[PDB]
Amino acid sequence: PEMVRGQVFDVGPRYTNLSYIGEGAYGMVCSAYDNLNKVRVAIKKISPFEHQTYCQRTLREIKILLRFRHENIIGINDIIRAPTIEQMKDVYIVQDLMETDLYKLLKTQHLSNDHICYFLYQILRGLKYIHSANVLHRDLKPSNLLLNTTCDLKICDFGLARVADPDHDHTGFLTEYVATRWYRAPEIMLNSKGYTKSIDIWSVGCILAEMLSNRPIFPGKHYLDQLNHILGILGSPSQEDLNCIINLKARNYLLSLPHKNKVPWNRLFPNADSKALDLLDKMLTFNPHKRIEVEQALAHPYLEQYYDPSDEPIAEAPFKFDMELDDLPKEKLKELIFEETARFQP
Ligand SMILES: *[C@H]1CC(=O)[C@@H](O)[C@@H](O)CC/C=C/c2cc(O)cc(O)c2C(=O)O[C@@H](C)C1
Repeated sequence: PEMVRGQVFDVGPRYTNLSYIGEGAYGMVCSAYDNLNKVRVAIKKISPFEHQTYCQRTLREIKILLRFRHENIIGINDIIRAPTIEQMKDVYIVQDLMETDLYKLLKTQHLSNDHICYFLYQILRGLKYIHSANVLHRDLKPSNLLLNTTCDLKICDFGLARVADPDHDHTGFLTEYVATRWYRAPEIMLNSKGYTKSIDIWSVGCILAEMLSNRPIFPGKHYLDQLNHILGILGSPSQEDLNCIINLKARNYLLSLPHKNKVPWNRLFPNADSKALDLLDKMLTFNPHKRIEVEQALAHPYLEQYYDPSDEPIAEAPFKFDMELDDLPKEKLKELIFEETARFQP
């Protein structure tokens, strides 16, 4: 097999002329020339089979992406693996080759208001499709937002996704860990398992803020610090919002804090479009029941140049319940991954 950085990257002969482009969660990512479609592609190598949790994440993404088809979600073009379960050690997922991602872009590039609006529209258009399938992405962040050379935007990585379950979302204080710290909604730390759609809207609000200033708006230094940054900008929650938190440990923690004033968005972002800040405020609302939903966000005046509900499609076949992947040993999950990837074999 061809080798990259001393590691097996066994994708031939269809995919040739390999170049290393970064790291995925269970392996490296390369670009490669697709000799059938005569275009270069991205290929991520996955090596999950020694751990049940890795197999779960891999199966999850494959099942979701083989059902999804949407312009703002990066799909699966091909899956490469050995012809037998016995020989299958790695799995390679082939996807469109993009130019960059929003994390890399925001390191050095200031966005015009027109770019911010177009990027946000595309994020919400893809998220509408995701949520219409009864799915939660649960790890939206700049490095999961890919851009091509004409600034078409696509959402990456469904390995952390879940089927929505709002009736079983309540839990205890300081126990849950959903999403990446800076993009994690306050209720994750207070009383939520991250099983409702409002978890994703919070992450999009964080991304919008970062597009406006090229800095993360809530840069917690560790898990427990994140709520400090959120409350330092939103200020103390209202009585009504606290009454919506029945869990005593969570509510009493908030009640034990000194009063904090809200910091006005236009003081944090004095050059921002005021319509953008109105939408930002609605996405970064403390109470998840009052937080704007994806279809409302698409209809907000900030996005009026793009909004077109008849061109904002929804999923044909929503996921009705979660895949019940837990308690499945890694051997059964390897079998399921093998079966789900069979459609790509010659
Ligand atoms: C999507 C997630 C990411 O893009 C991010 O996690 C990144 O750090 C992972 C490594 C690089 C991905 C990448 C890089 C370039 O230059 C072009 C691409 O198309 C991709 C890509 O498609 O990444 C997918 C596989 C993961």
